[PDB]
Amino acid sequence: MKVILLEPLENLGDVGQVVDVKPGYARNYLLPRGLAVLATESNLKALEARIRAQAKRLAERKAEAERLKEILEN
RNA sequence: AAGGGGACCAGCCUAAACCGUCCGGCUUGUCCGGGCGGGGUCGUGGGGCCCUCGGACCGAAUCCCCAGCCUAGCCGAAG
Ligand SMILES: [Mg+2]
Ligand SMILES: [Mg+2]
Ligand SMILES: [Mg+2]
Ligand SMILES: [Mg+2]
Ligand SMILES: [Mg+2]
Ligand SMILES: [Mg+2]
Ligand SMILES: [Mg+2]
Ligand SMILES: [Mg+2]
Ligand SMILES: [Mg+2]
Ligand SMILES: [Mg+2]
Ligand SMILES: [Mg+2]
Repeated sequence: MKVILLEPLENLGDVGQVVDVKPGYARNYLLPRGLAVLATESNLKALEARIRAQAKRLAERKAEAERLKEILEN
């Protein structure tokens, strides 16, 4: 069963990552303890949009600076 | 059971894509979800979206009126 981790988890996987666990594990431990969520299409979308939105504001800072290399350094 | 002969005869509405709107969530949006509206409905496959061209008739199973019908009656020949 595919779930998306909400946290780093000892020898399972890393936050945001999509892993495969026994339905029991997911339903009766992972999900109830907030540690993960079903890899539904609908919240697979969302994880993708977060990966997307983080990657925007990061490469957008690696540009706000690189541009400030141009004001100084000259 | 098909098929043949008959009775009757009638076909429609959606879900999804996509577009819009309100509402809610927290893991802030190019987000996810729920309501509503638009769109769409099919087997020669149909639809959506994007180009090109083209730009009145049909019509209810709903509603309204009416004929007709029912719920009392009445006239009715000649010892
Ligand atoms: Mg048979
Ligand atoms: Mg027959
Ligand atoms: Mg027949
Ligand atoms: Mg008959
Ligand atoms: Mg939705
Ligand atoms: Mg929406
Ligand atoms: Mg909606
Ligand atoms: Mg087609
Ligand atoms: Mg109808
Ligand atoms: Mg009499
Ligand atoms: Mg008499």
